[PDB]
Amino acid sequence: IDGMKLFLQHCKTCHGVDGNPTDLGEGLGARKFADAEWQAKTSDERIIEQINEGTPEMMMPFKEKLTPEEVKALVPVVRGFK
Ligand code: HEC
Ligand SMILES: [Zn+2]
Ligand SMILES: [Zn+2]
Ligand SMILES: [Zn+2]
Ligand SMILES: [Zn+2]
Ligand SMILES: [Zn+2]
Ligand SMILES: [Zn+2]
Ligand SMILES: [Zn+2]
Ligand SMILES: [Zn+2]
Ligand SMILES: [Zn+2]
Ligand SMILES: [Zn+2]
Ligand SMILES: [Zn+2]
Repeated sequence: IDGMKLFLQHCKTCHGVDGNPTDLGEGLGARKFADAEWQAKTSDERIIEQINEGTPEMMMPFKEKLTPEEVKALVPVVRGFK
């Protein structure tokens, strides 16, 4: 499982690789991942739940597209470690 490959396939269109939302992402309500305060206050579980369930009118759920292993592999990408 390549976490970054999954991110480029499924997430990049709203959350850019640099840790900054795209124009589309920001319009829907996304904020920066590249933020020390956000990273410090956000648990892995919150990240996993967000990928799994999304947010109505903002982010689609990915639970029916990705396995728990694949969702977990995305955590160190969101964290900025690749
Ligand atoms: C645009 C249609 C999006 C795609 C594709 C992905 N995400 Fe997203 N995400 C989007 C918005 C508008 C928001 C804000 C909504 C909210 O309730 O916070 C988000 C949010 C996140 C978060 C934040 C959770 C938190 O508690 O702050 C994470 C960690 C996140 N999104 C990750 C993520 C991943 C890994 C994706 C690919 C599988 C992905 N998102 C797709 C918009 C969009
Ligand atoms: Zn890679
Ligand atoms: Zn895929
Ligand atoms: Zn997709
Ligand atoms: Zn980002
Ligand atoms: Zn802005
Ligand atoms: Zn900050
Ligand atoms: Zn962690
Ligand atoms: Zn819990
Ligand atoms: Zn709990
Ligand atoms: Zn919750
Ligand atoms: Zn939310």
